[PDB]
Amino acid sequence: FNILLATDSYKVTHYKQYPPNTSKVYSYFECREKKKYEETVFYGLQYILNKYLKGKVVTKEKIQEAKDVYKEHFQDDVFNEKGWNYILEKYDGHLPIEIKAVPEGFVIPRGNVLFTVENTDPECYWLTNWIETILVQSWYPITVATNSREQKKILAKYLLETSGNLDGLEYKLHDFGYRGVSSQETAGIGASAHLVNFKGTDTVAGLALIKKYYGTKDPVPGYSVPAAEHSTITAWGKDHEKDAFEHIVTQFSSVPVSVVSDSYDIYNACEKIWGEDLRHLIVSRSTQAPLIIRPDSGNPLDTVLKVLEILGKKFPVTENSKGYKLLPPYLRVIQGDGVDINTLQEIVEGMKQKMWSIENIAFGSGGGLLQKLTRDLLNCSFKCSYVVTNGLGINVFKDPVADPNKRSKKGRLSLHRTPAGNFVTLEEGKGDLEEYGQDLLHTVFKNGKVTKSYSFDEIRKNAQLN
Amino acid sequence: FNILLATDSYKVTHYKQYPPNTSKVYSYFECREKKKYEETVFYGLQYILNKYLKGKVVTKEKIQEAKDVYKEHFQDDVFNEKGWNYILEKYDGHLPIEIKAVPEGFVIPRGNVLFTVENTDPECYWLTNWIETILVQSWYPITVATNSREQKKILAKYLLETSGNLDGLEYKLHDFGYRGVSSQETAGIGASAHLVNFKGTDTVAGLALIKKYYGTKDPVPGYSVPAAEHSTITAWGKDHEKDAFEHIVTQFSSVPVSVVSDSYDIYNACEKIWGEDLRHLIVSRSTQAPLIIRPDSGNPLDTVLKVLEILGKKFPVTENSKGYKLLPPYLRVIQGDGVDINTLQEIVEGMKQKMWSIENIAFGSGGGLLQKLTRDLLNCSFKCSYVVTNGLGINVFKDPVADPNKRSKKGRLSLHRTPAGNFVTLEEGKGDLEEYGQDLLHTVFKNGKVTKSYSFDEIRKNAQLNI
Ligand SMILES: O=C(Nc1ccc(C2=NNC(=O)[C@@](c3cccc4ncccc34)(C(F)(F)F)C2)cc1)N1Cc2ccncc2C1
Ligand SMILES: O=C(Nc1ccc(C2=NNC(=O)[C@@](c3cccc4ncccc34)(C(F)(F)F)C2)cc1)N1Cc2ccncc2C1
Repeated sequence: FNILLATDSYKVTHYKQYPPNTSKVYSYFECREKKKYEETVFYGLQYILNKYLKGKVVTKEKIQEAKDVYKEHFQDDVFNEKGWNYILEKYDGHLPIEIKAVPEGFVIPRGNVLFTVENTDPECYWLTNWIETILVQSWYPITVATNSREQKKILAKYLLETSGNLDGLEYKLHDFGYRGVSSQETAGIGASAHLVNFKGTDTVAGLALIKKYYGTKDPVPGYSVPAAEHSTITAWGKDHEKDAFEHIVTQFSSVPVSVVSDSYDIYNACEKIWGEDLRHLIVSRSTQAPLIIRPDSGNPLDTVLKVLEILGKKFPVTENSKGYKLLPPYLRVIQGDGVDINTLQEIVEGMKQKMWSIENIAFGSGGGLLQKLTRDLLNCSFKCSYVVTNGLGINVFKDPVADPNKRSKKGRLSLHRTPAGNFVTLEEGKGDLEEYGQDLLHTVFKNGKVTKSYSFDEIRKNAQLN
Repeated sequence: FNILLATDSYKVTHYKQYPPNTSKVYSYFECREKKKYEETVFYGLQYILNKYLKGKVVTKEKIQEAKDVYKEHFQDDVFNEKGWNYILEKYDGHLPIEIKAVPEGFVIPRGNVLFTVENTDPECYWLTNWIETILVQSWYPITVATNSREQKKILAKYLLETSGNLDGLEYKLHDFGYRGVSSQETAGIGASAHLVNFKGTDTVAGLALIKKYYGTKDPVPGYSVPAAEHSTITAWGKDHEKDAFEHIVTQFSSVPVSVVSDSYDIYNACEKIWGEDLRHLIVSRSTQAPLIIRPDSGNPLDTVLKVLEILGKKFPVTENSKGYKLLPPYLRVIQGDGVDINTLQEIVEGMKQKMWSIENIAFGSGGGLLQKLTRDLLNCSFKCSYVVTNGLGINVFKDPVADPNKRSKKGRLSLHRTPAGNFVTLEEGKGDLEEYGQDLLHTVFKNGKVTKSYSFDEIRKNAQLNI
C-alpha cells in the first residue's frame, strides 16, 4: 500500500489550484440531510486510521513509485514530489494531520459533523483533501451499520408485539453476504459493520478485522451454526433428497442445523419429507438444537406463509401469551433469499397478519445487507468549510443554485448537545462562544498517531436501540 | 490472508454432509439467464487465482488459527483439520483443484458455462465448494466490465450517428468512483474492469492491479487530466470564483483542464464568467488542451442541455457534416454527477434530439460505474452439476418448483461455437461426442499452479465492440 497512489488522480494537481499563501485547509464529513434513514451509526474510521494513515506512510521508494506512475498517467510531471519529500524529511513520513470525530457507535441525526480533518503544518495545506478519497470510504461501514440497525428496529418492533420480549433479537438477521460483495476487504469491513447490531454471521472475514482493529472481551464477535447448501442435498441425487436430509440432521443431532429444503419442491419437502417421513428425527431434538427449515426461492412473503401453514398442520403448534402461533422449540424457519429492509418489513407484517409469532423465523441477507448500498443512500460527503490565506481565516462552502440539498456548512464546526439532549452542529466557529458547552468531537488522529480509540464492545453499547 | 478463513461459515460443515464414498465434486459458474444484459465480459478470475489460490496456501499455523476461531464461532469443534492436514502433507499446501475457464475478455451470452472447478484428489471432494465464496466474487469484475461495455455501446451508437466516426470513444466515460466504493481492494478491481473498455480513470488503484496481475505493453493502462474540485474553487471565497477559474486555467494553460463550475451558479459561470469575463483565456487554448466545463448538480439531462445552449450563444459553433452542432475544439463539457447506464442513455438521446454532437460531451461516473451493482444483476451463480460416489458419476442439479429461472445445469459441461458462430453449453458430458468444435474452456489452474495467463492487452482485444 502506497498513500501517494490512494487518491483520485485530479487531487494530485490540487496543490497548484488553492489560493497562494494558503496555510490551512479544514474539511468535514457529514451524512447530508435530503430536504427514510434519519440517524446514522458512525462506525469504521478507526479501521482506516490504523490500516492506512498512522505511522511512517511516506518513504523515498513510495515517492519515486508515485513520481514514475503519475508521469505516465498524466503524460506530464505535475506530481508534488517536493511536498511529499517535506513530510518524509520533517516528520519521518508521519502525516501532519489532525482528525476529530464523534465516538464510534454513536447514533447521530442526518446533517451533523461526524469528523473534521486539518493540516497541522502550513506547508501541508494540500494534504487535508489528498486523503478525502480514503476517508470518504467510511460511507460503507457507516451505511452497512445504519441499514443493519434499521432492520433490527423492525425486528424489535414485531418480535416485541408478537412475543412480549426481545429474546433472540441479536440472532434474527444473519449475514449471508460473503460471496455477494465486491472483494475480500469489503467482506471484512461490511461483516464487521453488521456485527455492531447482530451476533450471527457467515462472513468469517469480519471476525479477524474486529479482533485486530477494535477488540472484544469475548473470544469472537460473531457466531454461526451448521447449515446445508444445494450442493450437499443435490449431490445425493434427485430421488434421494430424504436420504440427504436424514444424514445431515443425524450428523448434527445435538447442535442447531439449517437445511435448505427447496432443491426440487419446498412444499413437498415441508409436508411429506420433514412432516411425515423424517418427523420422528425432528420431534426428538433439543430446544438448544432445533432443525431450521430454509426455503430459498419463490415470492419471499408467500413462501414463508405457506411453509408455516404446512408446518403448523404437521407439528404441535402452541399459542403464546400474546395470541400468536408458535412452532415447537425443536423447529424454526430461516428465509435467506430476497431479504432486504423492504422485504423483511413485508414478511414480518404478513406473518403478524396471519397470527404467526416472529419467534418462528430468522432472516439471512447477503447482497441486500452488504452490497446493495451506495454513498448516495445517506449522502455521505466531505467538503472544505474553512481556509487560512495570507493569515486570515475564511468560511467557505458550496451552494449550487439548482440543488440546495448540496449546500455545505461554513467555517469551523463543532458538535453539541442541545438543551433537550439532541445534537446540533455549530458553524462559523460559534462553538467557541460556549453557549452550548463542550464539543462532542474528540481528536482521534494527530501527526501520524491514533490518539483515541474504541473497543467493539463500546461501539455495540453506543449503537443499542432505545 | 488465510484461505481456511475465506469461506462462508456453513461450508466449514459441508464435509460431513456429502454422500459417503464421494470422490469428485464438479461445480460451474454461469451468469444465469432470466427467461437487458444479454452478454457478459468474462474478466477477473486471473486476479483471484494469483492473489488467493496459487502456491502454498496451507500451513501448520493457518490450520491451528482456523481451528481456534471455528471452535469459538460454532461453539463446537466441527472443523475438518484432517482434510486440511492432508493437503499440507501430500501437496506442500497446494490446492488439488482444476479450474477451466473461457479466455478473459471473451464476450459470452447469458446462461453459458464460464468456468468449472473440480478436485484432482478423491480425498479433497469437499474442497471444490469450499472455494465457491472466493471464486463467486468474480461476479464483481465481470459485472463492472459488462456494464462499462454496455455504456460504450450506447456512446458508440450516438457518436457514430451524430459525428460519423468513433474518435475519442475510449475517453468518453471516465471513472470517478474511487471514493464511492466499499474498499481499497474493490477500487482496484472495479477500476481495472472499467479499463477493459475505456482508458480514462481517476481510480489510481486500478493501474497497479493491472501491472501486477495482467500487464500492458504501454507504460500505464489508463490516463487522467488536471481537474478542480469544490475545495479548489470555494477556497478563494464566494466573491472570487472568477479569480479561481483564471488561476486554474492559467496554471494548466498547455494541457486539458476540467473546471467544476456549479459551486454557486453553473448557468452564471457558463454565460458570464467563462462566456464573457474569461472568454479571452479560453478562445486562445489549443485543440490538445481544451477547457472542459464540469456541471455537478441539477437534473443531469436538463443541466447538460442548458449548459450547451448557453455555450453555443457565447462561442463560435459549427455544424458538422451530419447536421449536428459542435463547440470549438478548445471547449468541451463533462457531466460527472448522477451518471449511470440509464441517465447516460437519456443524455445522449436528449442531445441528439436537440441537434448536439456527442463530440461535445464526456461523462464521469462514480457510484453508478463501480458501486451500484450486485451479483443479482447478471445472476452470477456457482452450482454443483456432477459428482462421483462409489465410482459412479451422476448428473446433479437444483430445480425449485416455484422458480424455474434457478434451475441449474446437469453433469459435465463444455462451451462450444455453434455452426452460426454463437455459443452453446453442452450438458451431461455430451461435449465428448465431439459433434461441435473444441471446448472453449482452458485449464487456467491446476494443483496450485496458474497454467494459462492473459495479458491485459489480449483482454481488451477480446472485449472490443463489433463495429
Ligand atoms: O442457513 C444458514 N445459516 C444459518 C441458519 C440459521 C441461523 C439461525 N439464526 N438465528 C437463530 O436464532 C437460530 C439459532 C438457534 C440456536 C442457536 C443459535 N446459535 C447461533 C446462531 C443462531 C442460533 C434459530 F435456529 F433459533 F433460528 C439459527 C443461523 C445461520 N446458512 C448459512 C449460509 C450462508 C450463505 N448462504 C446461505 C446460507 C445458509
Ligand atoms: O472532471 C474530472 N476529470 C476529467 C475531466 C475530463 C476528462 C476528459 N475525458 N474525456 C476526454 O476526451 C477529454 C480529453 C481531451 C483531450 C485529451 C485528453 N486526454 C486524456 C483524457 C481526456 C482527454 C475531453 F477534453 F476531450 F473531453 C477530457 C477526464 C477526466 N474530474 C476528475 C474527478 C474524480 C472524482 N470526482 C470528480 C472528478 C472531476
